[PDB]
Amino acid sequence: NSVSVDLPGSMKVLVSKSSNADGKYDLIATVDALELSGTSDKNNGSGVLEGVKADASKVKLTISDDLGQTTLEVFKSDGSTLVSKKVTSKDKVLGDVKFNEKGEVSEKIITRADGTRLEYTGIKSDGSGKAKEVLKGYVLEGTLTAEKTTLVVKEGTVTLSKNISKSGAVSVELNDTDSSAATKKTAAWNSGTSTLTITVNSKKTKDLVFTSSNTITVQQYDSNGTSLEGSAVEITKLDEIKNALK
Repeated sequence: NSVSVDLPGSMKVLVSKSSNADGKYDLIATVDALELSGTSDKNNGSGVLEGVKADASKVKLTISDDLGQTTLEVFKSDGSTLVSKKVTSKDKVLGDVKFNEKGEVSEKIITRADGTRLEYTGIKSDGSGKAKEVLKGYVLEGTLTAEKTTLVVKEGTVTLSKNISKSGAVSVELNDTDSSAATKKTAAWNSGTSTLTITVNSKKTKDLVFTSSNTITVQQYDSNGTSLEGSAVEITKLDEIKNALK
């Protein structure tokens, strides 16, 4: 009979134990009560399965040859224009995409392997939109363009801008409208260490590290302004980021 194969994206497919006369394997899957079926020229669970929703929407599940990626698509009833696409890649990152009534990308939610998210909404034909980053304990809000995602935190006269380029590189900057030389914050970004160093009155006050684990840490400098003291503290709420900008 059949063998179960575990799939990325919380799905299972049943593959026939032997091939048919064309050398092909039968595939069966049930995705949220919808039965999908297909035929594959591989034996491991990869290939294409199809079904039809009760509202006549077409559904297709594509499993990459190495079982590393799954793509679950919903189309309009003639199967020609996309409604939604959910892609789990081999790093277990999830891409959740909605399309407008003409099947152009309208909304995209990226769920990282650690569960943090980038939520892109109201996406227009120039790739611009609204953006939100959902971190552990807090949320950052901003905009999207074809060039970058910019998430903004404001505290007093200080604006902190976290940039995620179209390819995923992070840069951070700080602007302060304060004109007093004694209290105005300025800042320098070190991309190599993903660290923003804040300075007040020609002395370093703190390092903000934007880590590869999608967290922010804050570490203070000593009263001189030249060396770090203590240890970095992980931000766990938006208030703590704001406090670092005071």
